[PDB]
Amino acid sequence: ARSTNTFNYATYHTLDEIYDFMDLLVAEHPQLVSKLQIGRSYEGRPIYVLKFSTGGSNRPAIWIDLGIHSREWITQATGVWFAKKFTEDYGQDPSFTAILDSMDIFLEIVTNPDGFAFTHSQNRLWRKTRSVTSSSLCVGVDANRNWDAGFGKAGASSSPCSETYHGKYANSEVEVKSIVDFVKDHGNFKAFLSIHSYSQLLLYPYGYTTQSIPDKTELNQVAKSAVEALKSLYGTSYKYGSIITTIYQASGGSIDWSYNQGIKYSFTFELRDTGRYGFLLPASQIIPTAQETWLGVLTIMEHTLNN
Ligand SMILES: O=C(NO)N[C@H](Cc1ccccc1)C(=O)O
Ligand SMILES: [Zn+2]
Repeated sequence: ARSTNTFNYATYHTLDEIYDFMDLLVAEHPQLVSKLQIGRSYEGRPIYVLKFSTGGSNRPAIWIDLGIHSREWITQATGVWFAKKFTEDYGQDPSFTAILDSMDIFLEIVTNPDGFAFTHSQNRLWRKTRSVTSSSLCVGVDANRNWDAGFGKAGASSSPCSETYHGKYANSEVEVKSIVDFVKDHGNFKAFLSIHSYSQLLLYPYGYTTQSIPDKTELNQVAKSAVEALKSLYGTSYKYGSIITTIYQASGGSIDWSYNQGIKYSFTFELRDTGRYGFLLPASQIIPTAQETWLGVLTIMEHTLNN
């Protein structure tokens, strides 16, 4: 691919192809997109975040991370499509244009690069990071159980070999701490969205406690509107609700942390499908998934802008 216009959005890519894609996009829209490095992975790979902005200084921002669980390939594929979509819709779509004229968007397409490379090289179903534990032969931590929100509590495992191992201590994984520091230093984030797969669900806090959030009524209606918008394209059916009541108890989650930091609009998406293909979703469903997911995400962005 020599231009983001010749890039194949209908197929799965490697880490190098996604990283090259980032530089092409920045070179093509220098006035709108910029690439930031917020840290390095355990194995030394750079951790990139794309910033979409039309100016200003520390404007209210929207955070979107995809691929924290490496085997969920549909998310990184959706992230690349999203990045391109932002550059094409600005100045064409009234709604999105108004959003970008007042807010900045931070997009992290590959949140767990070490795991992503491993899924391409050794094990397609690997989900954790690749950090080495002092006294154990098992590798990795579940990056979505390593956050400082009910850390170490029921809903995660203390065994290094577990698929849901929470780690030695909150923020022990550099891939997580890098996001924590960035968001805290910025201090003006209004929405925080984490993209996962699969099961077709839209969730809001909390996952580690049965306690209801003070903003339940509002987020519940925002979530309802988002799924209605998402379903309008191809009829894909989504369920919504808090993490603990919709799935089960889970500790150390990212949106539980972001919400406790004051970021009101914290949501987690679980994309296609409902089990037919699971994590191995066919390449031919990449674009349809991205297109419908976009409508749901845009709906939450619109709400964030007016409140
Ligand atoms: O199967 C998946 N894919 O994300 N996630 C499950 C359920 C989940 C989703 C979102 C938040 C907390 C818990 C898991 O144990 O990680
Ligand atoms: Zn996941």
